[PDB]
Amino acid sequence: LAPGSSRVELFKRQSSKVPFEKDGKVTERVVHSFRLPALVNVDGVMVAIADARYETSFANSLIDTVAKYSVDDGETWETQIAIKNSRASSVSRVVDPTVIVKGNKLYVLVGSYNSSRSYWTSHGDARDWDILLAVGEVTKSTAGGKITASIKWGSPVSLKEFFPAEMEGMHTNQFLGGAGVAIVASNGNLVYPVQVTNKKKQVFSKIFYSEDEGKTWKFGKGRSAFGCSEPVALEWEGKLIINTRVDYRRRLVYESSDMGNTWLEAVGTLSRVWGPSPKSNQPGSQSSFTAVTIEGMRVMLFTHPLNFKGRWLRDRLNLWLTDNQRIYNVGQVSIGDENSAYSSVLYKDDKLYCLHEINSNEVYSLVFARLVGELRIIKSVLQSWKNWDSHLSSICTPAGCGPAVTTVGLVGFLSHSATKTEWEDAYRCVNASTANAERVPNGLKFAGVGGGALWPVSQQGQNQRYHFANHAFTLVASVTIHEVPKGASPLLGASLDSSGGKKLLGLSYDKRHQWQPIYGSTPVTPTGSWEMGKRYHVVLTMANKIGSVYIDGEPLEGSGQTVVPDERTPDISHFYVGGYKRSGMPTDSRVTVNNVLLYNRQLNAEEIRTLFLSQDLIGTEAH
Ligand SMILES: CC(=O)N[C@H]1[C@H]([C@H](O)[C@H](O)CO)O[C@@](O[C@H]2[C@@H](O)[C@@H](CO)O[C@@H](O[C@H]3[C@H](O)[C@@H](O)[C@@H](O)O[C@@H]3CO)[C@@H]2O)(C(=O)O)C[C@@H]1O
Repeated sequence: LAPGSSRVELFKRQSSKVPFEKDGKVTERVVHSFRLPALVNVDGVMVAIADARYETSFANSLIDTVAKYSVDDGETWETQIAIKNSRASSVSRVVDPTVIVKGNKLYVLVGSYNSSRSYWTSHGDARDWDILLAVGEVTKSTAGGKITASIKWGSPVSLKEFFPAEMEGMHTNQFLGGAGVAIVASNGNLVYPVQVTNKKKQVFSKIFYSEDEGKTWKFGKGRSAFGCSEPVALEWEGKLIINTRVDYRRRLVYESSDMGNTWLEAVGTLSRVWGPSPKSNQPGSQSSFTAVTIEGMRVMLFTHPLNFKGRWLRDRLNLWLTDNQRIYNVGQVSIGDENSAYSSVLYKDDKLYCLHEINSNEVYSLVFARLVGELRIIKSVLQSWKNWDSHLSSICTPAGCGPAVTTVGLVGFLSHSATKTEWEDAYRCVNASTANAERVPNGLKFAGVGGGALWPVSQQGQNQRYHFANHAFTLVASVTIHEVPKGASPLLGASLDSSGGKKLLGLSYDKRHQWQPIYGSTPVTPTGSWEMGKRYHVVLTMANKIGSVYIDGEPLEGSGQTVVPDERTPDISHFYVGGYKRSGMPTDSRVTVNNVLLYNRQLNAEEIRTLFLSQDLIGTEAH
């Protein structure tokens, strides 16, 4: 928890009681575990919805949906049962509540099971299953001098009549909400991302939405890949962004502009960025994923555990901030090495909160954290993004001012700031590591075997913010060569392996004063010419499996070659700059590199020309 932040145990395992109703009697009953947090704001009333697992944290056991609500931002709370299960057997349960706030209403979607002790995706059919929607109406009152609220929960209604028996290529089995908090779209539709099974026991995600305040429901025609569960969605620039759990794999993220009729993997931004464990080979998790406006900027907040422990332990709940370009790790929200899987982040009245799980020995509580320090960090980072974008956008570029320098898709920028071992991203998300470097205005001067800088791509590890580069990127830099090399030496490039020896796209320079652009593993043809001590502007672009190399705004002869040779998607290890930064590679690049920009798309000709013409205006030095 960041400085100034704090928490309390709000739903306290084996301690907190809830009003358990059975056969007309209500009794305050102790709950073993509380899971499945969903924290929302209903026009001033904070509401925390969760599972109340009465007897055990085992999934297939007696569970009702509990709600705690507060009109004083979490200082005090009232408790109720929002949805009771069928009471059919000792393991009857309403499960994985998924919440949408609209007006003064809470719409809560839960699966319902009567007697199965088996995990839901193992069921061969839906004999034990129903899908229920309950609506809580929140009413406020200023009775007695102080603010009060109450929530009246309606009886649950089954939505099973809206579930078709067939979908493309399949027979349906069951579905559940994706857990946590869903949305109202800008057109008013209630939108639940749902996880669905078929009769082959495959799981996949869909959009399940209502145009009439929840009276009827429809499925979008499209779907995610099989294997995608617990989807969580937000709306961004007219599209739904659907972020999915993939057990034992990297999280897939999709975009849909048509209420789920068509799904496109978000390969250029967020898909495959987040891994469920250090080696992305462990179970995944539910994630909070919301779009909020902080100091005038629309951004997304995302949480997921790092899960160093593995299996379902899911320690180290982390918070992430992104503007759909840059992806910043705000930090760890949970404390130390506690197990802390599911979470829900709420931004209300310019204050940030998180309701999340803590698990010791499979006994779960929900803690309620005030994210004071985290909001401070977020605001600072957003200020930096806004300030650098404004700086670049406002430069009067050379002819009357010509086209503005583009900041659309600008993800990272290495310029004047550097420490002894790192070249600092102006956007504060991903620094490059360095060796044998000396600080110069707006960049670094490198020399010697092992020299250079490494801007990690897959080397970022569990969370890969630059995964987009495997699909498209532009890498831009100003360079000056100080010594004619003995053979061919590297200057800039994207490497597929850790050494730099297997390149996707790169630029080297040689002893006959020629450039050596490298297109994948294609034979290298030297071309053009450069002069020692003269500064040049370099652009590397890749999109649609084609790589190009520009020197001083102009493509080298023969550029625009295929660099992705087959069906496999590249897995770039890193960008290398000014050398390989590998003592094991015997090359000695003696060069200065300044102002390295990374974009998540292939820049157009005008944008490249503008960067070339403005290369001496973009640096961070004076600031
Ligand atoms: C309806 C439902 O079950 N929802 C829970 C989901 C799903 O089970 C999951 O997405 C698979 O469909 O996941 C959560 O529950 C898991 C949690 O209870 C852990 C606690 O250790 O156990 C997981 O089951 C494991 C079990 O631990 C293993 O020993 C072995 O039996 O495999 C099962 C695989 O299911 C539960 O899946 C979750 O926390 O991830 C929570 C939802 O309530």
